[PDB]
Amino acid sequence: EVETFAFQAEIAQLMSLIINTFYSNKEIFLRELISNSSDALDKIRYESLTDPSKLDSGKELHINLIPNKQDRTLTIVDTGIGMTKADLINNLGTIAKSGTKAFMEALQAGADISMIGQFGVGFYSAYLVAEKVTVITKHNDDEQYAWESSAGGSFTVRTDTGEPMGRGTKVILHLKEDQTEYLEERRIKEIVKKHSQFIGYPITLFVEK
Ligand SMILES: CCN1C(=O)CSC1=S
Repeated sequence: EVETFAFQAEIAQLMSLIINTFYSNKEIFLRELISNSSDALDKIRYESLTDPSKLDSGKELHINLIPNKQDRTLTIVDTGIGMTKADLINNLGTIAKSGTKAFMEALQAGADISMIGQFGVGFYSAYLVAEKVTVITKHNDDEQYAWESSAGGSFTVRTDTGEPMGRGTKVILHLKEDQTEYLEERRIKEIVKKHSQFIGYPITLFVEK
């Protein structure tokens, strides 16, 4: 059972802008996703202070970066609070609507794409480098879901039958054919050092075989 949904018009417009605009400083996508993971980690950590049983699905709070040249994917894994089915279909898009409006206004007034995270919609910068994004997520209060979109106005959600994650989010970037530099260890190290050096959680960059 795979459900297909339309993005709101404003969100679709934003992802077309990201895909079609000429903008060479694509590497900021990593900083935005790592920032999202850190936010999700902060949330489950704060919740656990008043309800320790929220860490029963995994006490480790961390971020893993996993390149795979064979599949041509870069995966950003966190053990943060995760997302419910309602988040995937409703809540994230509701919030993103006003952040997109503000970002798009700032752009025509002289801002640039690197400022996207100041507007709360840094996730869609993934389409600077990815032709398709698959998101696996598990929240304590819901089932494990796979979200997916190749842009083009629509996204899918299904119950995920793969390996159980426990709790957290896995963002799988299926990289565009000319963006495989973001599979290289030295390139990923450089970007993390430059843009994410003070994240308050361990970032482990896996190496490939
Ligand atoms: C975690 C992945 N993601 C967002 O951050 C906004 S929509 C979506 S799926």
